Amino acid sequence: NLETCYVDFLELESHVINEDYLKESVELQKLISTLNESKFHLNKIGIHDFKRIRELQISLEDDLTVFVGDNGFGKSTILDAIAIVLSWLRSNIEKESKPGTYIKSHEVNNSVDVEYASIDANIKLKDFNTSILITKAKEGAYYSRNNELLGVKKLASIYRLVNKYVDNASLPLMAYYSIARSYIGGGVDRVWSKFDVYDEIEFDRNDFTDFFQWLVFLHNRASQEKLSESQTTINALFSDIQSLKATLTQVIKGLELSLKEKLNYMKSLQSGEHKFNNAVSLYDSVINTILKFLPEFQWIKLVYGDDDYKIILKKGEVELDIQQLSQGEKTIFTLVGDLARRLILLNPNLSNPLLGYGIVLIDEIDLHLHPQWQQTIIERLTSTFPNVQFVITTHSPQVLSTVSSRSVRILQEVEVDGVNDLIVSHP
Amino acid sequence: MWSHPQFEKINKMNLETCYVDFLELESHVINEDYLKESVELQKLISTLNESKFHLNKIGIHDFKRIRELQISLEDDLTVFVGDNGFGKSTILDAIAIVLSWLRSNIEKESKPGTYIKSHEVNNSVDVEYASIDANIKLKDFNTSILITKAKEGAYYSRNNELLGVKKLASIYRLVNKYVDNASLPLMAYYSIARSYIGAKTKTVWSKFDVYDEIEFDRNDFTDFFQWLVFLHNRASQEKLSESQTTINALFSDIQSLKATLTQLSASTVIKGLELSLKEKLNYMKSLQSGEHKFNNAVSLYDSVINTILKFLPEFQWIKLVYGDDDYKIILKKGEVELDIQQLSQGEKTIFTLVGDLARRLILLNPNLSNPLLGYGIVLIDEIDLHLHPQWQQTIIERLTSTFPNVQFVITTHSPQVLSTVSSRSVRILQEVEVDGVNDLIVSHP
Amino acid sequence: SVINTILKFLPEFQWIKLVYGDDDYKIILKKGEVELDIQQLSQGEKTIFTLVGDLARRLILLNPNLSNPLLGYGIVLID
Amino acid sequence: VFLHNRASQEKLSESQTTINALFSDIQSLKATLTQLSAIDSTVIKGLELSLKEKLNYMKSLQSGEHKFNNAVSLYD
Ligand SMILES: Nc1ncnc2c1ncn2[C@@H]1O[C@H](COP(=O)(O)OP(=O)(O)OP(=O)(O)O)[C@@H](O)[C@H]1O
Ligand SMILES: Nc1ncnc2c1ncn2[C@@H]1O[C@H](COP(=O)(O)OP(=O)(O)OP(=O)(O)O)[C@@H](O)[C@H]1O
Repeated sequence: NLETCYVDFLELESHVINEDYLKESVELQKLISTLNESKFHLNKIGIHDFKRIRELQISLEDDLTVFVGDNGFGKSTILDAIAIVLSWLRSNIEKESKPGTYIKSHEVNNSVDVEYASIDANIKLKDFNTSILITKAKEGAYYSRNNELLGVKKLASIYRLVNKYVDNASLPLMAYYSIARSYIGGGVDRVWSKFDVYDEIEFDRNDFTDFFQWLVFLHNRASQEKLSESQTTINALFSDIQSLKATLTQVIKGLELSLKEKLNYMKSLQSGEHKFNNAVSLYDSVINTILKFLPEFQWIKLVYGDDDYKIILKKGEVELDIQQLSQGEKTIFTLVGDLARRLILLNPNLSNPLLGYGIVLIDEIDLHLHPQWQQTIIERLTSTFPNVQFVITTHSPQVLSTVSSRSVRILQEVEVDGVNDLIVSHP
Repeated sequence: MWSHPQFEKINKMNLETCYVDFLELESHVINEDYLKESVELQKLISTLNESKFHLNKIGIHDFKRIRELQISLEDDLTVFVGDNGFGKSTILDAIAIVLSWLRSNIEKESKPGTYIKSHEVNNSVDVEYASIDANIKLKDFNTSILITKAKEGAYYSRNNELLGVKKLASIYRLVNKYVDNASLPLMAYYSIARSYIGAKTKTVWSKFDVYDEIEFDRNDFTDFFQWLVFLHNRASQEKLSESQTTINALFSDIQSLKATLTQLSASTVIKGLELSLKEKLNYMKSLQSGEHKFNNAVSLYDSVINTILKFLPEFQWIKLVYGDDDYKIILKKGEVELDIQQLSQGEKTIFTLVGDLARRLILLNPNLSNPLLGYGIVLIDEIDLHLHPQWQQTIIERLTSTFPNVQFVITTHSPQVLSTVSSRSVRILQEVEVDGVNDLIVSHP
Repeated sequence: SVINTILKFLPEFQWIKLVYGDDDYKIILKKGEVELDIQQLSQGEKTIFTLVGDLARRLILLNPNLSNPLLGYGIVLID
Repeated sequence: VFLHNRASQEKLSESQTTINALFSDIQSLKATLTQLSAIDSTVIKGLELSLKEKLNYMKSLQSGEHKFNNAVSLYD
């Protein structure tokens, strides 16, 4: 009983003092164990008078659900509705009563019979359950019923309290890869990471530059920490900060920020972990993860020259930069790099960081891929990220031909009582 | 691009000889009426009109991945098939590069075009430069062009050969000078950046606005909207005025004829009324719209609308409705009216592609009765973007049927389209290691 | 009503109309036996044009019942 | 504003000691720039601009001995 354990722990800590004993309290350890055992899951969702859809109840499996359908059959509507539902939970977790995304005026059905739009959802964590309803009526109409957010604020409170007690607490990933994952840049060829700053970022993705910066930082940490060649790094950083202070005594905001950065660098001794999951292990895991999806290439490196860093790939007998790749490997490299970036970043305690929990939504999985790549992408993604839940869409038969019978949902349009309505089915 | 004393040589009827003869003749006569009525101008115009634009062959050396390779293109349709990383795009950018210099030299002579970027040359140790060559055949007239760039760090120079393009462009400008509504060729390129699609109140439209850039991106969609409403209001102006008078009088005669059907069918007054109706109908048929096909207005607007509706069989009609402060395009799918922002990605892609092609063709050929029969070349990359297999099987034959005098170059990715293409217009790319060096080859089926 | 008001203010013209040509569109004014464009007018004529246009627009919109809307009441201040 | 402030110096009857103080401040700024050059591009550019301004002020002070320009006359 997660709810009972949470209530008991809150009651015990509320009428107690000496936060040190609160940390030593077995209730917090039990809560942490219960949270770790629990796995993120979205069991079902109901849609009412949203866009083309007029009435629908959908249930999703534990691992992977794929919607196959023709053009104009509401495939993207399902993803947009799920994104809307997840937005409120994300906002509540990140900040106190943070407003989320609403339902736009044109989202409601165009028929004159409908007066309001509503979305209902349910989330299950092992044994605990919760639900949420979001509504938005039409223009110029009474009975403006409101939305219910008590359940999501309940869920959120547990996570924020757990992260407050333990600074190493993990969090669930929620991300959404839309059609926008493609641009002229294609997610490539568009000051400091500040160590780790947990990102409750928007589910969509627009900028990959962070990836580059973050990587550069991981490489510098890898060289300095595991390969030594730094001596008394903390003392040297403190001396650099002292010289900065002397220069300041002898643009002011920039100098102060640089001094704070020097102090943060000098805090490396304060951090002092050098654990089994060191920087070089993370670097090798990232590189081998990317190379798993690109069998043709041989090795990837980061070359420093002309006071700048660049990425070098080897194909056959010719070395290529990053600008010279095609769109096919640009898409795969960007998507995989961002997904593993978030996994490695939001779970700083696991021995193998690619084992967290989350939910990922992908639209049009088969963009810029030849059939040979289309026959094996889904198995690679499923095997690589085991404890994640995927929701993807596709219309290419080559994608569907290698999918199990229990994971495929087919959309159909059928006219009942003179009105065409969308239905779903299993083979 | 200059004059000569017309060296006799041997008798021939080449387009170049007519061009030189006209240049020699115009250097003597001063009156413009004689020049505008001379038989040499008529010969030059007829020869230029009956000739058909057609790119012949292309060769690539040391450019991007391709090391050395030559292709020959059919005059109506060609398709390249391959996997990722096989240089499908490289050919298209090579053709766009060579066509840019011809585009530039028509606006104003001695104007530069597009060069080779410094990161396109091959990365191998033994390379020194890269080059591209091409050839354009106007029935019996042949031109060629070479573009090249030396690798950075070398100390040996290379130039470009630009005699052919300058000479060909001068013919087009000379014909455009002495003819009111001369046509021009059509060149376009639909890159993979059509995804980005999603004022000062311009009042003047001309055929030289479509020559600003060869590629399609961003503001062309905006201008298409401005152009469309301009067409619609012109139809309204023609719908009013004297066209109403003949509409009303004929309707009155129809009513009178209907009355003759009634009243138990009732010379004299009947003969006079019938004669007046016959005279009015004869007068209206005599006008024949005044300009007939030339008047356009309604016919052009409906031709554009029906052309767009040809690719979307599930829709009924498209309308332009004036809101209180803005204009709106309204569709109707099934039994529900739709807006342009509420369409799926596939229908948006087809809408933009067909609308842009129709706008370009109509703008470039004003004199033709049916503007959809112009010449030119069109390049398309990955035709199967956001399209289900049902639409994949029929897009090609509809594109070829709607525009029958336009050369097409298309690159594809899936076997669904390959099931509906003739064997004479398929080129298949491959990778083969020969003499210890990996290289790309093209094989006919 | 607005067009007739402007025509009444300036009797040296004959008619004003908007013409959609084959490749453009423009406003045409006829005076005597000459056709002129709206953009050939000087600064003074444009100032008078917009002043009378706004005054007529307000007077028409304020008296929707009178047979001749140019017989309203009010006060106008010009600097 | 600038024209007025310069005339105030003439009213203040600033001697060569002001020039010496400005030169000392310029030397200190140069020393700080040299120290910062070792182990902030915008800061370096700002320091270079300030040093250039100080050098221009020193040249203006030198030109002041050559009958100056009578900034009070320009103001009037
Ligand atoms: N308010 C509305 N009322 C009625 N029909 C609507 C409304 N909004 C959208 N539609 C219809 O929904 C259809 C599908 O739109 P939608 O954006 O859901 O595409 P989709 O099929 O999910 O997308 P994709 O092809 O990317 O999978 C459109 O053809 C449109 O006619
Ligand atoms: N300078 C270069 N030297 C060697 N190879 C290069 C160079 N520049 C690009 N390439 C090669 O070009 C290949 C991609 O070429 P290209 O984009 O034409 O192919 P494509 O995948 O068929 O095209 P698209 O997906 O854009 O339609 C890369 O795999 C890379 O090896």
